[PDB]
Amino acid sequence: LANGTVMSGSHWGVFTATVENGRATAFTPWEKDPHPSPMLAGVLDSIYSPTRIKYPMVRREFLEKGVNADRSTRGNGDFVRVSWDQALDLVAAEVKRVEETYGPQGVFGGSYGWKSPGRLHNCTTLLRRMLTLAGGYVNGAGDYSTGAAQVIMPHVVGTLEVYEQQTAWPVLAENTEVMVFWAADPIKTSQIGWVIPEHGAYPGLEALKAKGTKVIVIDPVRTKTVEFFGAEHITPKPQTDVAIMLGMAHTLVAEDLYDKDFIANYTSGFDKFLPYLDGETDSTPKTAEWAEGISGVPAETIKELARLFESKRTMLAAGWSMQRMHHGEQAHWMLVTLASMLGQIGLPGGGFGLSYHYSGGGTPSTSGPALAGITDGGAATKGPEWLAASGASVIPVARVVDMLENPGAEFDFNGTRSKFPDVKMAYWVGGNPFVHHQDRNRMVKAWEKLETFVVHDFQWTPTARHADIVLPATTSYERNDIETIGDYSNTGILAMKKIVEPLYEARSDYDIFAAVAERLGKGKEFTEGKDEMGWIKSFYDDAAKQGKAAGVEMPAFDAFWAEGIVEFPVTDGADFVRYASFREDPLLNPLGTPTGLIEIYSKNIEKMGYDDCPAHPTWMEPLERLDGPGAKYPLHIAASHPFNRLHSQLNGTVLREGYAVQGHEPCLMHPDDAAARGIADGDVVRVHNDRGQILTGVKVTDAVMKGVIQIYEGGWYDPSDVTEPGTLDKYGDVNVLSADIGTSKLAQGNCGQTVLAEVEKYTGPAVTLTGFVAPKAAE
Ligand SMILES: NC1=NC(=O)C2=N[C@H]3C(S)=C(S)[C@@H](COP(=O)(O)OP(=O)(O)OC[C@H]4O[C@@H](n5cnc6c(=O)[nH]c(N)nc65)[C@H](O)[C@@H]4O)O[C@H]3NC2=N1
Ligand SMILES: NC1=NC(=O)C2=N[C@H]3C(S)=C(S)[C@@H](COP(=O)(O)OP(=O)(O)OC[C@H]4O[C@@H](n5cnc6c(=O)[nH]c(N)nc65)[C@H](O)[C@@H]4O)O[C@H]3NC2=N1
Repeated sequence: LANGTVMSGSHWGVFTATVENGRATAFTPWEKDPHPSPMLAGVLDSIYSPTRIKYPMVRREFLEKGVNADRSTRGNGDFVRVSWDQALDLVAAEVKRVEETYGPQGVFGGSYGWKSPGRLHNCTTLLRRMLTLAGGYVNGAGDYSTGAAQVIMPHVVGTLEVYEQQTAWPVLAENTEVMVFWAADPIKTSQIGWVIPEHGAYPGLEALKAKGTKVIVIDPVRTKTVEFFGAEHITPKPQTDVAIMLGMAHTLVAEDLYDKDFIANYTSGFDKFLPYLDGETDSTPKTAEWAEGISGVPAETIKELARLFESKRTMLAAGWSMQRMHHGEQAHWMLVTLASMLGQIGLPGGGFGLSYHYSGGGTPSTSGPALAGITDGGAATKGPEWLAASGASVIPVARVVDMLENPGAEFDFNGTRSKFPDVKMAYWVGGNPFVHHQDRNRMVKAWEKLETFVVHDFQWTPTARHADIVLPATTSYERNDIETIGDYSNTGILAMKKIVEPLYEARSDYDIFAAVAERLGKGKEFTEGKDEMGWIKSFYDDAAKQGKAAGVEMPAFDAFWAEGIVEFPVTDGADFVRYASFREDPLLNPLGTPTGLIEIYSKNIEKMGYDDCPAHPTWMEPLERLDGPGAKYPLHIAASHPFNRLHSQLNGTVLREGYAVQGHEPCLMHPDDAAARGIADGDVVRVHNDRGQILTGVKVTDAVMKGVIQIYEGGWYDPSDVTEPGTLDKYGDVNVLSADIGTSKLAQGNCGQTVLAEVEKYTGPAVTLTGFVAPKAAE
């Protein structure tokens, strides 16, 4: 049995594993990581925990009755263990049956999810590679993170903006005087990366503090970002940020402070927005006092902030929770409108940035080459012959339950109309929709429309528990791969070396899909005649050739593999100022909008005629909001990202012991809200509204503002009885309480943070948690 050390990486960073007798026993952070995540110990434990999936399983009802199975019992744990050969034969026959019977519109292959990094073992791209060979599939578009912002930005500034490099951290340290974290908690959300993280935000944040820059945080919760800086903390009622921004803009106009020259030369449509702001159009001037009545933030604080931003070099760093809500498109559109009025866009240290809290945005980029990986093949095909009727081949990701309930119905998206396809099977890998999607009770019933549901994962999540066919995948630590370090920085390239042998009967997603492609008669087309190391070497060799051209020297493949990593040099990346060339000469360097300027009023959006997405930033009432007129429930739930998980990942590990309260997901509650209900620290409470009910464990703190409770997304849904409609969730999946609606007709984004509920001390019968041990038949 092996003894020794091996270096690899993950969504949480680079590390060295210690192996003793063939088992990994410690993960130690990379010596060059400036700020390792405390979640690394849970990553190691996820390889071996009680919920690791050991064998291929088929739901007993599905095995016995196929398409005639009773579909309401999915999730009760009644599984049968089968051999790999039987399982692969069944999956392959079901994929082919559905493709022949219903066409490519019958298979949903969107499979949204965070999976693991790795250019070769990219389970979702491998899924689409196989489905392409099978005849086609319906895909998803956009994502759950910036579903609204990524669609409105191209109409305002011309590009996506949210996933683009920010003005560099060192430029901010030398030039910014006031830094604003608006609906952003960079300390919390910078621990992970899509590719391997370099944790570049931490040194950037430390340099701002050492310089004594004034930091302001606008967030209903007193986060570690607030605590690290001793920041001035503004706490708006959730979903009222647009009203605050309008009251700031109104103040800048009334006191005649705003930058008229910036507005005149770099923007379009401000004259059509002004009348709205002043109340000429609706008899309601959007003053600081009007904003105070909606948001609860004192009118004079709103005014002082507006003056301060106008007089100092200010960076408006905004996060994404405020656009993960009804009418989310207005939040960042109004933010950019406010930034335009301040006139600092394109100056070193000023303007705005939408990715300082995500994957190291602002960390200086190197001059290295880009690494490429396996593809789904669609780019070199001639896929399905598609046409309306059968419906759209792509849907906005968060409309997956609407699609299932309304096959053939039309939906709007960014100015076009499309039809939902009639899906009969879904194949999910690397994602956990029975945790990540909204309105769980609705989704549970809608899922009965699917004949067949196949899932691959290495943990028994609620999604795998609901499958008809469950196949055990390996982790990244049981295979070899290659990946970039740094989504924006491109710090280097890492060899993700195998640490231990595959556990139990687990197989990589690549091997499972290759075996399904082989039964479809298309094995060589899937594999390309290459094995694991052959694929990895060809990605490396391609990057090395690109590197050569550009003057970046890289070692041959085997020398790179022996070292385990290659790092690239930073040339001018540390001086990058976003929008500087636009500011310097807007005629030579225009934005990619219809006018070539920042569009405060959009004629294009005006033509779409959407009632829920007007042609300029607008305050509109959401479905439900804290203290809204006629609101039924009293507390807003901040259903934000978990500090000690990556969404649902790591919930079934030893780290859960450090935050669970009586075994359940924690609920943070203000002392006065607790006292009014007779709730004490540590009590189990029932959190409920008209869509669902869950149990959580309370931690009483004044870190959350009064009227707000914090229950993070990601908890593993553990239903008392899958056949009972609206059954109680014993663990605390906050998406049992959210509503499943689009942000607007423009983007159709999810509204996972538009949530109100009531809380009461739980006094019902004691409950047994069953989500963190495998189903009995899977032991
Ligand atoms: N540790 C960690 N775990 C993760 O699961 C994780 N997920 C990653 C992903 S996939 C993404 S897309 C990014 C998401 O990054 P994003 O900015 O969406 O993160 P959230 O945790 O949803 O919200 C950030 C802050 O917004 C505050 N907030 C909520 N509602 C409001 C509001 O109405 N107004 C204001 N002003 N603030 C509000 C919350 O209290 C929270 O502190 O995080 C990434 N980083 C992650 N880190
Ligand atoms: N209410 C609410 N508020 C929110 O703020 C919120 N955030 C949204 C956001 S921004 C996103 S990005 C989504 C995230 O939702 P997402 O489904 O991406 O969440 P994860 O828990 O990372 O699911 C990843 C799954 O892939 C598995 N996996 C990892 N590697 C592999 C592999 O190699 N092979 C296979 N077969 N499986 C693998 C993991 O074990 C895990 O179960 O949540 C969204 N949901 C949200 N809801």
